[PDB]
Amino acid sequence: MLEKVVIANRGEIALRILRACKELGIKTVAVHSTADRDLKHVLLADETICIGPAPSAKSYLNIPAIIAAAEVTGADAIHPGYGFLSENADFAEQVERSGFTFIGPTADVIRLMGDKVSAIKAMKKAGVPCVPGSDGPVSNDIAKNKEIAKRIGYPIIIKASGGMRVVRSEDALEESIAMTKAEAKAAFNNDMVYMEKYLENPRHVEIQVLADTHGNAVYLAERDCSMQRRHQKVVEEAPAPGITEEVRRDIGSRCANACVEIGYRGAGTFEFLYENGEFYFIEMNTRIQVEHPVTEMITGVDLVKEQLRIAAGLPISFKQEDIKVKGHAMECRINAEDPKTFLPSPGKVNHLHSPGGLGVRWDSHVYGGYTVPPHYDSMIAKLITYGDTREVAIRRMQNALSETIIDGIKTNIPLHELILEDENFQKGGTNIHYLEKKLG
Ligand SMILES: Nc1ncc2cc(-c3c(Cl)cccc3-c3cccnc3)c(N3C[C@@H]4[C@@H](N)[C@@H]4C3)nc2n1
Repeated sequence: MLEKVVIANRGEIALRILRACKELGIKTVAVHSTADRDLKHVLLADETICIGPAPSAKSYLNIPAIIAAAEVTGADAIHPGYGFLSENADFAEQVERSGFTFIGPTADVIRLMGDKVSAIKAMKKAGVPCVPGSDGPVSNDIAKNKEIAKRIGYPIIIKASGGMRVVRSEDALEESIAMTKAEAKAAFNNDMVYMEKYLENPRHVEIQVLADTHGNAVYLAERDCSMQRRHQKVVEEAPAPGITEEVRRDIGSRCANACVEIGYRGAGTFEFLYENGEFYFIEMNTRIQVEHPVTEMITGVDLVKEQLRIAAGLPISFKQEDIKVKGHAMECRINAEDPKTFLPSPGKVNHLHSPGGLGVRWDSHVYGGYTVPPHYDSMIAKLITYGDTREVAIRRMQNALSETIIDGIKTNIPLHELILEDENFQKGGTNIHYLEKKLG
């Protein structure tokens, strides 16, 4: 099985992985930048290796330096966490070919679900409901485009398969496609674009799944990620309000079927749009996500532990029927940023006071005297609460945040406090545009 794992990430996720590894007696190699010598997970690691200077491009995206670090320590596997190289098939390919286990799916399954039209193909095939759309790439024959666009009706949206554009009227279609195409070739190398029916007030609802090398696959309810700001999630909860065991079972089961159809491997998320009682699949994340803890709180599954087990060729430690959703969980992403302008706020944390008590979980690499660096994201902590009901999780989050002291830098804690007392948020079922409007 796995005796030594390279942690090819940083911050809170590298510590989350270290904690999992230590619990299983798996030896940890922490690959780190110059600027990340002082990370909690790095100081707690069994072996450490500087893989290059502060910029992520010459460190955490340094495919050769990480593989090299695996070769030298005689590592068995590599955990890419989230972001960086986690969705990079070329990296996954270079890992498997160099004789190590990539903790996550196989290269050909990453490429497949990385391309959104071919991903959408798979989900239609598995009986999984998708957005009314082009059902494939759209051609430059614009007569044929108007036809599909007028079938689904306006507004429509044009997305890249591997930077999207809302079209409100037929008058602005022809140009609006050729634009989106030309941006992609110059940017993402791939001129391929597809149409969907643009949903104006959807909720963002994600199903968590696990698939193993034994042919088992499970769904672990959903998360509502609707409370976001310009493509950055701010609060997450599980389960998603309004969604029943009946609907959870159905679309949950269909995501589990799909995992097997495509020979999916490890932890993964099916993202959905949710409007007017109906689910519409949009894309799939082939990795562990930031907001995994809220799912852990309501299922008592250790998603990173199962990632390690699955990667070692073990079956998932439990069966679909052993999972029951109990209570409700909230995660506030605590960022070192100005709570109104969202300008990063790096520098020394002088005093940290973590909250605690019943139903309060604190996932953070930050400690008193830790300097939040400029070179990466602004996330410093994930504050997660559990309650028997949505009300208690919210009230518990409120008390937890007013207990949280972070001196020396600004945080978005005042933002979280605003959201948690918002009457619409308390009511629940706020769509994906709510936070932007409220900040007006
Ligand atoms: N057909 C259709 N209709 C509505 C959509 C809304 C979003 C979206 C989401 Cl899910 C969250 C936050 C913002 C948006 C979004 C993106 C572009 C324009 N308007 C809203 C959206 N997104 C697709 C992809 C998510 N990871 C990011 C944003 N796709 C949509 N597709």
